[PDB]
Amino acid sequence: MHYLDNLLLNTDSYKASHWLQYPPGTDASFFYVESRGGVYDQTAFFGLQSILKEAINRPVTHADIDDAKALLAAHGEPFNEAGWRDIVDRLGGQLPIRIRAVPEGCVVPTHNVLMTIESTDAKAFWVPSYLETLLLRVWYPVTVATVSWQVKQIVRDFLQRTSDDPEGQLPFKLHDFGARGVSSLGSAALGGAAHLVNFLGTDTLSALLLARAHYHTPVAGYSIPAAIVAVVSDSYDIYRAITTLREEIIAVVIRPDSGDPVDVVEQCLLLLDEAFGHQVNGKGYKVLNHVRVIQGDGINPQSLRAILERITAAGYAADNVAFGMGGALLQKVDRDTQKFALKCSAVRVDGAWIDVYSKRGRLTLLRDRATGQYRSALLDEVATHAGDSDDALVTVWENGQMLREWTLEQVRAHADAARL
Amino acid sequence: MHYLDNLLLNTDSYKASHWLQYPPGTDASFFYVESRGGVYDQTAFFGLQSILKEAINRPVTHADIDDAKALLAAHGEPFNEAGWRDIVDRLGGQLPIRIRAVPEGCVVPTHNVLMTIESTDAKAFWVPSYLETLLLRVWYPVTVATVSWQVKQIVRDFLQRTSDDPEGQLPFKLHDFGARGVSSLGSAALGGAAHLVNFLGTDTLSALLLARAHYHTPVAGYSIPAAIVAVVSDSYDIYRAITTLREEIIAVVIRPDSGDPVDVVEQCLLLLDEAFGHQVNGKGYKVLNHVRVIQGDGINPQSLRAILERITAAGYAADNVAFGMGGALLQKVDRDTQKFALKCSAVRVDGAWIDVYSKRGRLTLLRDRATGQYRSALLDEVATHAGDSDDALVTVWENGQMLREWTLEQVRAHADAARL
Repeated sequence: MHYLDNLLLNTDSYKASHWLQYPPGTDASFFYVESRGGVYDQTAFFGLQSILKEAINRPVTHADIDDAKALLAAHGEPFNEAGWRDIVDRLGGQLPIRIRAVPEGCVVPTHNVLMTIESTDAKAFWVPSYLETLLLRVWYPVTVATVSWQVKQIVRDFLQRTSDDPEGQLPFKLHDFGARGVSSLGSAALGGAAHLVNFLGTDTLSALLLARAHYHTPVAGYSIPAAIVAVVSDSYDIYRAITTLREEIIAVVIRPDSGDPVDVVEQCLLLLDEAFGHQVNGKGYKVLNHVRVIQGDGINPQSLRAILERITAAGYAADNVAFGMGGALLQKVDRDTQKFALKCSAVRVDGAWIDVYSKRGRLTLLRDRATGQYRSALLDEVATHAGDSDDALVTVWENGQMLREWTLEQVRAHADAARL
Repeated sequence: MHYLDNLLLNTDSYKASHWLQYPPGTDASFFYVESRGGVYDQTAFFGLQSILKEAINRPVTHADIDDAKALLAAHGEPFNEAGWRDIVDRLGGQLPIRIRAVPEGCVVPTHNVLMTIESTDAKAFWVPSYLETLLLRVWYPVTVATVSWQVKQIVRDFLQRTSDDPEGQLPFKLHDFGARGVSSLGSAALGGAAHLVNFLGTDTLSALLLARAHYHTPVAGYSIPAAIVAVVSDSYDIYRAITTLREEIIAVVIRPDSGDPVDVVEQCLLLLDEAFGHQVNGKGYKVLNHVRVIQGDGINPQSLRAILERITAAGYAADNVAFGMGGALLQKVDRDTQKFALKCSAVRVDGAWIDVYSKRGRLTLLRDRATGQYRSALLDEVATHAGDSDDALVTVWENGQMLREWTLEQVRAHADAARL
């Protein structure tokens, strides 16, 4: 809300005091963002566009400066009042930085440069450091998009072995139920949007608002009432049909919440097969008539795979089941899941660039044209050093103006094209 | 930001369709919030006041209804347009609900009623259900406040065995460095504020903005530049002093980030003792002269206790060291950490209350006057059933108006008074 609308106070307390730590006569500073490893060996990049639009949505003002100066003095931190007033009076309150990033949705192996931030004004060289806190939080939409993208690759494998329509079934196979279990409305919106990079099903209305506000997508995702109707049940209740109506369900998705996630799915399949029959698809796997099952409980990339391995062995196609994740998708991730870091790699002393500290200097990302494989390099080795690759970063933000910017449908295109 | 400013879309998709699921002729609905167990056996209650102020900050409008009606139809969910227009035209857009809660900061054992939500209009009985999603997220400030409060009890034990000034040293012994590692600015503000329920040190400027906006506290917490100055070092660097300046540090906190959290603290203590001496306090423990140590790395209630057990055995007072937590405090928690639930326990059929489903009916919380112990009971058994206890809940919100409401200094009073 409005009470957070001051970019000068959207940072760590010690970062306000940080401009005094630079050596004398420094003209510039260079930073980069990377994942230093963790659970997965690649990450789908997403979220930066939303973070820039929301966190940097207006010029800094003298009011912002008055408020920050006052709060931080009583808080115990020095504040560069004169440096910030210079930015407002001389630069119209526009942050003198350049941000380059891999196009959102692209899946990049770990230990690679994903974004770079460089200063564009000699006197306000310290501004990138000031923004470390709000930029580093990009770890969250990247990690959520990565978790979601890794689920997609698992489902896709099994929909490729079974199923006559793998890519037509895949977009509806992981549903977001995370709005209850996420830490804030803003995290529900951003993290839910990161899931929509990979799938179409979501119960996080907050994700539709962010995608339509930041990624130019009026309605990014769909759901059904709980025409396709989901009824919440329990494999014992379905077994008690031994009686009841059936046929008016022939003239349905079942969401269970009772039992081991792997088991109750297998039982629902065997019960609903007895109680609906099946067709045998072109790959030789059974597709239930009329009914499908969504396991929205205890779902994580491990139990996810266990369910699919188990129902595939039993002769049932992966078409029959879809999955739901809540807190395990939007909340049970952290900055160390993908070991995310924002590092300074270069400063300009004297008017001469020097490295900092194995990744040093002014850096970018290269994409090999033949193979599509990513590697990080120094900007001095892009052109006239590589007619075999192109610079993979694009300048998305500079000096207050957002340049390159994506629809959610472009983000999904990059992510859908990447495989493991 | 403004793009989230529609309470009708701050919910789960299926909850919009939820009013059709109630049996015919229902006049009311009763809900309650509790922790069903988890890591700890008690929880410090906090955050509801901020959630109400920010999520329910204005009357619902016909514009909200037009927007929700449109988005949800294209999304795939039914929407009670006529029910919401009734709320705006007949009730001024004020939510017909009553919310009662234990005063914030109070520490309540698990499996106890922490809040209740009851409808106050017969025709709009379904409104509490609509708000389940945004209310249940109270798990996050409660869990963060609980984690922080549990750290406090550990530090307090050791400051009671060592240290001549336990309660004067305790407020500065856990510092929040979580702004980098939390999932959103809003989570940084709310979760950081939950830490300030217990301590005064924070680097999360976002927490000061929320506390001054929602808990009437102009500056809730303090920090130091990194007069008390923190220098970031490394036990090997301190050992290389074997030379250098020392004395102008007599005319300092050391923040290390290299090595096992338990070890490097013990070494820094032994090195700085060699390199500064100590005084022996009234309890017989050594207090270093001039220098202190803050371990802001690898800190969790387990390694926290290990450090204190180790330095206490070595004869050093707990005054000598302070601690820092980042993602382990603000992000590495989830809804299952304290098994948080929002359950419906009573509906009104016919004009007659019936239970739902072991906790059923219209419920409240009692506090025994003699012992201060909490238990949950039915509202029908408060007065003329217990001259030995008082109803422990207070009505904080009703029909659009916030009633009882706290300063952060009142919240801290309740939490500081509770012990394990």
